[PDB]
Amino acid sequence: TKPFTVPILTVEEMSNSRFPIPLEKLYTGPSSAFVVQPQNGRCTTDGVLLGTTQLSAVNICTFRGDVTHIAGSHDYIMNLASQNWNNYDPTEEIPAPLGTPDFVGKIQGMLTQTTREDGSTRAHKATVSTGSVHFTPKLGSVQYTTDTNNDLQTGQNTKFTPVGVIQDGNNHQNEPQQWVLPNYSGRTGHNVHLAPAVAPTFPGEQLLFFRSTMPGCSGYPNMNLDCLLPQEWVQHFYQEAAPAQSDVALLRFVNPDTGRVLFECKLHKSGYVTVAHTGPHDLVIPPNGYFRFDSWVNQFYTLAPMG
Amino acid sequence: TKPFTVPILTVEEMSNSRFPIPLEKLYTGPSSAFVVQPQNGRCTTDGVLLGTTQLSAVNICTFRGDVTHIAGSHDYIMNLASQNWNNYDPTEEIPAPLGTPDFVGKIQGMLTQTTREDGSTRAHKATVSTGSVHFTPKLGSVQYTTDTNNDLQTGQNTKFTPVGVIQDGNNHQNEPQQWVLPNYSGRTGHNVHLAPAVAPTFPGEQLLFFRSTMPGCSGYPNMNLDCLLPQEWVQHFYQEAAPAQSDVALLRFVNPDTGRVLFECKLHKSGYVTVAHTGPHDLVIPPNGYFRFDSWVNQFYTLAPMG
Ligand SMILES: C[C@@H]1O[C@@H](O[C@@H]2[C@@H](O[C@H]3O[C@H](CO)[C@H](O)[C@H](O)[C@H]3O)[C@@H](O)[C@@H](CO)O[C@H]2O)[C@@H](O)[C@H](O)[C@@H]1O
Ligand SMILES: C[C@@H]1O[C@@H](O[C@@H]2[C@@H](O[C@H]3O[C@H](CO)[C@H](O)[C@H](O)[C@H]3O)[C@@H](O)[C@@H](CO)O[C@H]2O)[C@@H](O)[C@H](O)[C@@H]1O
Repeated sequence: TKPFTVPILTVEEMSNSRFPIPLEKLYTGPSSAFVVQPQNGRCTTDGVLLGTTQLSAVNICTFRGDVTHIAGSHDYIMNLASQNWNNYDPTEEIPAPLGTPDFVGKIQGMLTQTTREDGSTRAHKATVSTGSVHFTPKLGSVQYTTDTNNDLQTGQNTKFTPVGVIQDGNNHQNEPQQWVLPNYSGRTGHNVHLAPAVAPTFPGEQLLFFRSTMPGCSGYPNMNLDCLLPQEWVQHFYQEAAPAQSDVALLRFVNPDTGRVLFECKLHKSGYVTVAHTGPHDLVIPPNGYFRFDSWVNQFYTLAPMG
Repeated sequence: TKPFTVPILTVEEMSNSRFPIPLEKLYTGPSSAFVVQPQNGRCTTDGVLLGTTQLSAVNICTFRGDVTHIAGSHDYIMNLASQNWNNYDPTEEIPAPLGTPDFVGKIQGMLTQTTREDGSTRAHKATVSTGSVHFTPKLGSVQYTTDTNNDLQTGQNTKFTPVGVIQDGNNHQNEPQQWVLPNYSGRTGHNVHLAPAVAPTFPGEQLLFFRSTMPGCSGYPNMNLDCLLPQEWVQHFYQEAAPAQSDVALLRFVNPDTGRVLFECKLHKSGYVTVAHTGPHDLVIPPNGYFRFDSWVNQFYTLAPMG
């Protein structure tokens, strides 16, 4: 049978699947108090993409299309196009355009556009609030608040490149809310075709998150961003498409230097990881360590307590 | 022997290896009038990374470190740290920090920083001119021109996220110059440990470039960006590390739908591609097509004319 495997990349050599930035560390903790249902970075070990997950690490949280000024403000409406600048098809059985951000927050970046006729270009700092009623990706439109009100032109390809997140008001780190999905269709209707919510079912286990620190652009934002799978893992499963021989793949985090294993964990065929541990914990790992698929096991396999 | 292969991704599903943006099209044309010696996106089919090439698609053209204001200006000096925020080692036998931009141009993006003590954050538009004498990556420092002169703090992690390129003066598209390497050490000394220059040696052949359109942020910039290998190809060869059985791997661009081949090309073990064609040409390809390694051939193999 097509042997299953995970890439041999180290945590720092990989990218976060929920925002275009590299992974930084591994984190585990209880999740019973949240609804863990991210839409980006979702894929079966079988290679089946889920939610709004797409292959490009750099295309996550980016938008493309054309814009029109909101008279009397420094705001603009962008009529979305697909990443390749083609028409966006709302008919597809997906939650929203692939790569759409999957959390409620204020993402700041830059809008850039070129005038086809003469090749003149321009850029403006802008922020898109995913918690806003005007955040309607699925319907084909999103809104930005910018610093300008006269330089962006109508009917010209425009792109939004994400940089980081901002926060307002006292009560620091109150936003963004990484575990709260935005309303892809606004008030027009509920979210559709979502990748399922995830939770550790085996007693004594907790989810293992691949963590990054989203850059902050203003205020006191909660910058923690946890994904269920590194972007390269999504890329790998997709191309390998190896058949899962059980519902659980046993992985060992090994140090290529010493050749020794640090801990083992469960990669569920559904596309998420759990370890045997109770309580929040920032994992200390050798910079050169990586994951290695060792064997398929039963869903009733008890993991060696994490260390 | 470990069978050699290239990823099954389509052009649009892949990323440019010289700037954090997706690939858009395939381009070929004469290169005898230029010095094709890019440092990013360089890797042997064997999996040996070259120049300033690193694995992360999102880390290309990004800088990390701390900054200090240049009194009397809106400029800042950044003392570089490695991508993981650790000390930058100038001793390494590399041209400059992995991921350093490899072309002379004015790259605009945003500097973001967080104050460790209270978690307050800030962001400012900034541009780094790689043709400036102050562009000294290899020495551990680069300079930015910004829109502020009082909000960035000293001794605080700061990151530069690239967005696009700008241009000044009449004579449009004069810059950037994608084939002109910047002086990594400034005037302190010549560039060192460069990946070799590349050129088609076989009569009737031209290099095959993987092209993207860098977003423009101001003026009339030449936005064309050609890399020798998709970033995922670099990632793939690195992990696969399959032994080259000849100096030339024959690839066929195939359409997974019709199952038919469009054209064939040469992937030199050194890490670049050539096709049989004379003159500039924007390749028209089926959106679902991809490359497939079919066989190792002699360096004297004549390619079927490209179509
Ligand atoms: C927490 C605080 O956030 C930033 O300040 C914002 C402020 O932004 C503007 O003013 C600052 C300093 O005067 C910089 O120039 C920014 O570039 C400006 O955009 C506004 O968003 C107001 C609205 O209440 O709140 C402040 O907190 C940041 O610049 C500060 O350094 C600091 O991190
Ligand atoms: C080619 C031209 O480039 C941009 O204009 C720049 C200009 O930028 C400022 O002014 C414009 C319009 O007044 C926008 O507000 C920008 O956001 C500003 O930064 C400067 O760089 C000057 C210096 O000569 O040159 C202009 O060409 C762009 O905004 C224009 O739309 C246009 O594409």
